[PDB]
Amino acid sequence: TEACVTSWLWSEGEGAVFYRVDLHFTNLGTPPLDEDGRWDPALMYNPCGPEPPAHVVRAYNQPAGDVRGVWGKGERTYAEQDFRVGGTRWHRLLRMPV
Amino acid sequence: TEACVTSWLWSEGEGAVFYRVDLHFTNLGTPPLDEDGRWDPALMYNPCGPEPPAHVVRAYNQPAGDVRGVWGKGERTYAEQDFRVGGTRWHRLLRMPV
Repeated sequence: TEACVTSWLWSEGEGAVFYRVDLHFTNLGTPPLDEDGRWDPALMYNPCGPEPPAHVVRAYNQPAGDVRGVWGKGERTYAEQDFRVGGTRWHRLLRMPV
Repeated sequence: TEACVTSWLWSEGEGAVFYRVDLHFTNLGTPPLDEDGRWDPALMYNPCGPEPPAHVVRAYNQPAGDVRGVWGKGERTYAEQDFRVGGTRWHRLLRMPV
């Protein structure tokens, strides 16, 4: 409802799944530790749910090198990763603008 | 079919920022595929928008590897990654499952 980018994640083999991930960004102002030093209650407050299954989350955040860069409706650049975790091969697309 | 999970991210220095990121995961079931069996979603589907600022997106989508801290308690626990992107230091808290 404010600012947004998209990612994609999918697996191969039997039980292949396919996911679109929309990343909604909400500007919260200043970094949460002020010079006083009090904490912004916004930090870790009211996390959204329910959460995706554990292997899916793990797959989304697995460290992996970029195999190539792609476009991208509207010539929008994405970095692609092709990796394996938990015996399963995953493909991942991340919005990466210059 | 929907699931969601929340991240936080913030930079240091002059003009530091602080964002919430709500990652909305949508299961697309079995989408149409080409020959061989390949999905090309960056070109098939429209992305969400409008986009957040460029450098914020690059920072969130950066690889960073080194889990340097664990935040929060019990069932709402977060892994912190701590990294620079061109002279700017960033912190990114990711939900980490069980």
